[PDB]
Amino acid sequence: PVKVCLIFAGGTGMNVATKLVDLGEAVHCFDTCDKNVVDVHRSVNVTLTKGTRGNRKVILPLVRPQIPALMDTIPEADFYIVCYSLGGGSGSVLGPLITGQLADRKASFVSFVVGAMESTDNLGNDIDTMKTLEAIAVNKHLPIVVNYVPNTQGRSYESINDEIAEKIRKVVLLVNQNHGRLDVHDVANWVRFTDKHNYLIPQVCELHIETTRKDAENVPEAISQLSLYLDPSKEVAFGTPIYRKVGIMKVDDLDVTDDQIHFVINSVGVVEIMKTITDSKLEMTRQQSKFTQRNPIIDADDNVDEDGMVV
Amino acid sequence: PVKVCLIFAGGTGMNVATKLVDLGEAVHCFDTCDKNVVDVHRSVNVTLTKGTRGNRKVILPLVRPQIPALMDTIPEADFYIVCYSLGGGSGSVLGPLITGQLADRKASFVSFVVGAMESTDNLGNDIDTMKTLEAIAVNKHLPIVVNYVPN
Ligand SMILES: Nc1nc2c(ncn2[C@@H]2O[C@H](COP(=O)(O)OP(=O)(O)O)[C@@H](O)[C@H]2O)c(=O)[nH]1
Ligand SMILES: Nc1nc2c(ncn2[C@@H]2O[C@H](COP(=O)(O)OP(=O)(O)O)[C@@H](O)[C@H]2O)c(=O)[nH]1
Ligand SMILES: [Mg+2]
Ligand SMILES: [Mg+2]
Repeated sequence: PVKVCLIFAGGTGMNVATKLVDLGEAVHCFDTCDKNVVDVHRSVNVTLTKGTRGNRKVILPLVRPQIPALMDTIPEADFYIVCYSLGGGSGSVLGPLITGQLADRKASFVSFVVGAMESTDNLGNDIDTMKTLEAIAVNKHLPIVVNYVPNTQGRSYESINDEIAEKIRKVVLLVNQNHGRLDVHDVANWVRFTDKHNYLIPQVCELHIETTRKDAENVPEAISQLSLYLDPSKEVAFGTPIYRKVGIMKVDDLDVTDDQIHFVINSVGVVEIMKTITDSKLEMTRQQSKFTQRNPIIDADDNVDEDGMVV
Repeated sequence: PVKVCLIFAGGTGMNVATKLVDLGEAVHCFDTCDKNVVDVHRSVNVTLTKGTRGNRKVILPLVRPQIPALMDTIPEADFYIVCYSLGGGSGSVLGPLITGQLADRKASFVSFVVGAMESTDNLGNDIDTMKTLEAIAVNKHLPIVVNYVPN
């Protein structure tokens, strides 16, 4: 198995992938067409589904039978990262289907998902995709751990994509197997926390990636925590998580970007996130909903034929 | 399927087509006679209905049975553009009939339609043709999306 396999789906996933092409063979991209394929993608894996050239209900029956074929192109790995938009038609279908397959592999993985906010279609898709991940968490009895990134009004997709790529790199660093005290089994039991803590409920959880003790301590109701420290003198057993582990980073590890990084999983935060999306959409729809069309310009007097022709 | 097929109907459609002849094979023109056919049209498709050499009620029964024949000359495309005057007799009949057929293809398309303003005949035709498009939108359960340009 490789150390980590990175999986990207849909346009948003393709776009984020462009920022991670230096990871090469470890990167696997999937989409239903080539609208988002650019030259830099030659450096990574790209697979497009057949017969599929925004509506998830339409895309699902077309792509479902192809999933096994997609999975054969994804090597066995010690950890996976999955990335896509919750709000489109392709990423939000391919992403969760592949995620279900990773759960069947008994894999350790996290996802980076975008809350798209443009339209009621985006918002509806966001809701259905979050519900999808919840259903998968239940059906596979496994936490589905996601770093949720909302497209906040006024912020460029470029900016958001940059932030996501930088977080993905921290996870790639986390799982690089080069830290003192930190095992592949330690990582597995961090993210698959219900395996050994059977009294906990598998569900959609959030991943919070923080670079200070203060920010990490402020994650509410933390369930499972992993901390990396460059200066082992700064290690402090803070917070109240059920599961906690620490790794010591190496100063000659060129990928070490920060002095300490905390990866905190909780789940009592997704609620609000969803509420904000529902409330925001409601307000927007209310302004556009409150409509009142005018009366028909044609009366029962006009002679209209079967094609609606009035001659 | 081609990327886009452009369809023009009636005199106004023929006239607009002359400005788009560089698009060649993608352009398909239809009329009931040749009053608006000029040399540059050789570069595109032109089809004239049979037995039809301003009154829409008169033109409709003549052209309706020929529509299937017209549609066979229009390739399957990923998108269509339709263009005609709302206010004459030929464009405002051929245009919407072809539009109905495109709806049956489950096609994606938009139209460019002209609001003719010369006479009460033009204005009456404009009204009846807009109503036609509304009836089609309802019957085919599809938005009929038009860029409206008043003279
Ligand atoms: N953060 C971010 N959001 C995007 C990007 N592209 C599109 N979006 C938003 O995500 C939604 C889904 O787009 P996309 O991922 O391309 O859809 P898909 O290809 O069907 O999976 C769009 O409607 C936008 O609101 C991107 O590059 N970054
Ligand atoms: N914008 C524009 N309007 C036109 C043109 N030719 C005619 N019209 C107006 O549109 C009406 C219909 O003309 P036309 O399209 O030739 O009728 P049709 O051949 O029966 O479809 C005329 O009565 C004019 O008011 C044109 O080239 N451009
Ligand atoms: Mg797409
Ligand atoms: Mg004419």
